[PDB]
Amino acid sequence: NENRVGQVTGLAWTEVGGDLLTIETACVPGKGKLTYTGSLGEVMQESIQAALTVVRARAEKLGINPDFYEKRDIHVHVPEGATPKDGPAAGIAMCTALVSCLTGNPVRADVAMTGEITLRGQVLPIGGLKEKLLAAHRGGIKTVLIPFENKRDLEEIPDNVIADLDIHPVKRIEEVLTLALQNEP
Amino acid sequence: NRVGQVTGLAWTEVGGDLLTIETACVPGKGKLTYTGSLGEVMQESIQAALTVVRARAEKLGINPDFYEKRDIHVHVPEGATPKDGPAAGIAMCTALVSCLTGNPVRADVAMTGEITLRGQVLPIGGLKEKLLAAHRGGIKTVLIPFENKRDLEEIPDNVIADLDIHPVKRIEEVLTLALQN
Amino acid sequence: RVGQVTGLAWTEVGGDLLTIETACVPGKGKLTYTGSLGEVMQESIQAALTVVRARAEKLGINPDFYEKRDIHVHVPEGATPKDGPAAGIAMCTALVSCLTGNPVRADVAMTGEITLRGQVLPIGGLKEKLLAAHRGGIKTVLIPFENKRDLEEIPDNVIADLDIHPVKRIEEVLTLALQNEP
Amino acid sequence: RVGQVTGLAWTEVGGDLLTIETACVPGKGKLTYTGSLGEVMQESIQAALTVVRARAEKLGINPDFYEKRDIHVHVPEGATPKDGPAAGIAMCTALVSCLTGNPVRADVAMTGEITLRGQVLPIGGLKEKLLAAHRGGIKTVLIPFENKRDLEEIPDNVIADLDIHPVKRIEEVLTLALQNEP
Amino acid sequence: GRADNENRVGQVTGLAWTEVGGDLLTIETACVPGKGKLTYTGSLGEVMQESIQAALTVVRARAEKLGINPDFYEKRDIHVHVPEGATPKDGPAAGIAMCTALVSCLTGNPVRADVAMTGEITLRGQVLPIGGLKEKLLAAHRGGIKTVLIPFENKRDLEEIPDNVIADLDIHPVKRIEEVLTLALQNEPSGMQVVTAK
Amino acid sequence: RVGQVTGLAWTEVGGDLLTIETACVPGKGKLTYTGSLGEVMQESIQAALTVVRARAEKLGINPDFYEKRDIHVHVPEGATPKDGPAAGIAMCTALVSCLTGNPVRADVAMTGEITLRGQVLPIGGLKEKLLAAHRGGIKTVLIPFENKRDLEEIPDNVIADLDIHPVKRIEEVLTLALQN
Repeated sequence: NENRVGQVTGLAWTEVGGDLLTIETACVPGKGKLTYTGSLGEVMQESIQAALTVVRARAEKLGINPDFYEKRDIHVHVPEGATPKDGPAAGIAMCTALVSCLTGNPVRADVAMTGEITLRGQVLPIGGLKEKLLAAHRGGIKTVLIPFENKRDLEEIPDNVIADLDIHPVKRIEEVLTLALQNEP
Repeated sequence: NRVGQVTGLAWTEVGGDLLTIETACVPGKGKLTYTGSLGEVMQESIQAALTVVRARAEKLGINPDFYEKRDIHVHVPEGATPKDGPAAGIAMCTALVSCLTGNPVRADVAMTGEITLRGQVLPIGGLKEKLLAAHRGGIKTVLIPFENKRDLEEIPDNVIADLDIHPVKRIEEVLTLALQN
Repeated sequence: RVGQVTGLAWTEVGGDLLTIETACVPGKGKLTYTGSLGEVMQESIQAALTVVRARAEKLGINPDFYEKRDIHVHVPEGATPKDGPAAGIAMCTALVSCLTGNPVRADVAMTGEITLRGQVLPIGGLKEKLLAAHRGGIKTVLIPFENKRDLEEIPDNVIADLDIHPVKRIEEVLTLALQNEP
Repeated sequence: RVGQVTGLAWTEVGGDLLTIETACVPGKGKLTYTGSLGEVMQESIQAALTVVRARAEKLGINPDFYEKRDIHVHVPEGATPKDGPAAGIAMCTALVSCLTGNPVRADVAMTGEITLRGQVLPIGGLKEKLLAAHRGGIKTVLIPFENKRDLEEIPDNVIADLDIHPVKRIEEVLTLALQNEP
Repeated sequence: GRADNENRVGQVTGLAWTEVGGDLLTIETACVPGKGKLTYTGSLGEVMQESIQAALTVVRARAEKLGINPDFYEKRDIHVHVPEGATPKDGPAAGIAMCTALVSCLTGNPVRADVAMTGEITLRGQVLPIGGLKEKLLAAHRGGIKTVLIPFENKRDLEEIPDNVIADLDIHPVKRIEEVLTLALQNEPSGMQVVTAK
Repeated sequence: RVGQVTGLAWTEVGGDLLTIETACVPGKGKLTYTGSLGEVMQESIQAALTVVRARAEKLGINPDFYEKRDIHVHVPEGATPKDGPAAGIAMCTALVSCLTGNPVRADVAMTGEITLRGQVLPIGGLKEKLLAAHRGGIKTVLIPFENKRDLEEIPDNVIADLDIHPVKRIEEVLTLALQN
């Protein structure tokens, strides 16, 4: 269960604003079906497809059998089930959760992350960084990964929050995985 | 018959309410049917519950090929009454496990709680109406999410007195308390 | 009389006499339902089918029928909207009849919601349903046991002419409605 | 003549002459229905197809046809909306013709709703339907048996020119409409 | 010559309705390795989509006579596309053009230069009359189309079309798909050729 | 196994400069397309894919590649509504790149509608597109040949800064945009 379920703390848009989200993924023996649930809007659904494609494209580099998708079913779920969520900001979290699940490489505690993923692996800036970082801070998150191009937004963040968080701006998904996973992918 | 049948407490168009959840599992090719005027959030809770079972199949004594060899139908009468929300999550999981294992559900048990893929039980809303419905249904044991403990403090001690309430944190606790074997 | 059951269920005109048809031809397990059916009525067809699949062997049906038969449930008149769960037991009865070749009694009408456990749950609009049966010249009507008290709000002259069998379970329905002992 | 049947059913302008086409090429069981058909008309095609499957053997049709053939039902003119169940017996006839290579008689028109049991049910707008048939130079029209009474609301001069066959069931239809005996 | 010709395979000028009026349609088809899939694109309305379905069925029913093997056919995916991609197009009037394009694509038989066509297709291969003939023929004339195939039942509608447009266009009224294919394709599509002498 | 090409195409918000991404991963012939795409743009992806499929052999691609690959076309930014046919040639280029492993020049952007016959059709809003290319720091821009007329109304500073190549056909696009 835990073994077959990747778990990542993302920061992304919910109906009442940017918030901490626990992104869960299961990767059970199957035949290649992708399921995704959690009152997800279409942009967020599309971010999951992109995140899965990034992993399929890089399977060999990640030490994953390149034909895993014919022998796995994947379910991405984002509780709370009734709360509407949307937008692309959970993309790097989805990718991280999937890699974790497919490799058995656990996700670090005390880490949250926000950022739009692309098929090429680049991490794109997101909006509402202040709201997101405050949520991480309130939630007792120690380390936050943000898109490199959101560095400019750190200025508007209250000083005390900046001091409490360990903030890593990342350009690419390789950096995200190195920082977020317990072992070296 | 108590196999595959679980009393859930979850939201209905006629108030936060009691749900008689039915499941059937027959030899098939792996098709999943869910019926009973279920809203999208409730349908998703079924998918989540089923994934929990798949992830834990061997530990649960279920053949991990059931997804390929069994057709599963989840149905929630009354057929015309709209039902929705995530609160039947742990009941869906319990019903599925029971159906797949032939392990009957205990009489006079109901449960309410949102399920996650990791198996943690999350708090729900409208606890008072759910327990009221439980009380009128002659339920004796009710499983609720651990975080709904505080909400008990707004509930008539009449109802509290006649119910054996178990706040649960995880799905394993649920299966242990709900199943006969 | 095989694969044909007289049900009483809601239509756009109101609760009415309807002939539920079922065909179970050679195929690979495909379900089709037609007849201007609302989603609640569609779901009742699925529940009815699951009841049969779950009890196939005790019903005298080859348990692996569902990968060697295609099934079409049709409810004329094709253009008249119909909905609700009240044809459930009729759907189940028609499926059993079609799959076993046991003809359905033409003197019998039935109404009732079915559950996967094979319980018969009470319905609404009993008065309008039983008036339709009477006007149709139906002698015997099966109703859900919990609808017995609703009989008191239907004219006694109509009820006096009807042989009413309140039922709790699908086995009672099949016993009363099928020409031959299942 | 093969796979083409003259029907009478509702279009946006009214009940009128429909030419119903079917093709049944080798394939793997794809069903396509075109010609701006409304949902009720689409369901009548499904009902008609099931009637044929249920009687395939008796009609000289191999049972495996739903597995071996792609079937396309098309009703020109393509842009004209059509709906209702009154083309049911024509759909059934067209399918039987196509699947057996038995030519349809071009002097016959037909209207009627079909059931899975192969009964022919009464339809609406019989006057508009027969006027169209008559304006169209049709000599023989098959109508549902229970529409006989509706003939008396239609000008006698129109009815006098028509050879009208009331039918109760599908095998009558096929015998009257197909060139060779089915 | 080789280049121009294969650039005419699966390419047909139809005359049918667009949001910029009854106009010229450049219909394209590609037949590539596949599994029997059909795709159709080009901001097509439902009625036009159905005419493509009917056109394909016509081709399928005549596969033997057209020398298209089922073996080959089920190993192919077909994509019908009608640029410009964003312009809405609808109606049944491109039916015979769709059929011509499909036959061409599947048999590698190049469409003749400077032909356009309009007509509703039926499963029996009949060409049914269309609306807006004038505007369609105006669009063909404006485009320097030399030869236009139209439905036989539309011949009566030619009286509203000016003398010069009738002068510049070689109009062939057609009753059946067989006539359309013979007139539109470079090689005779139906049946082997038998030469007789008196 | 991800191809990437800079396209100029219509968006509801922000600039018209986009990165068209295509992945071609082990699969069984499924097409996925994402990026808040309107229907016309979705269709342009299908057209681009078919162009490649029809020319596979000549492009150095196994003709039956689609049996064993899945293709995902994604157009960031993911939440930006975008539409129109103008990314067509970029989509074609990205697919060829992905399937051959030939990288795309990053200093090149392109705009144009693609047909199945491989012709490049003119597009609208050339001015907004070239401005986005200019602000984006793009050196070279491929535009449809029939759009040349439209260059007359572009700022001279933009004209002076950009290397504009009008193109008529997909083969011209490929030789200009692909590196090797």
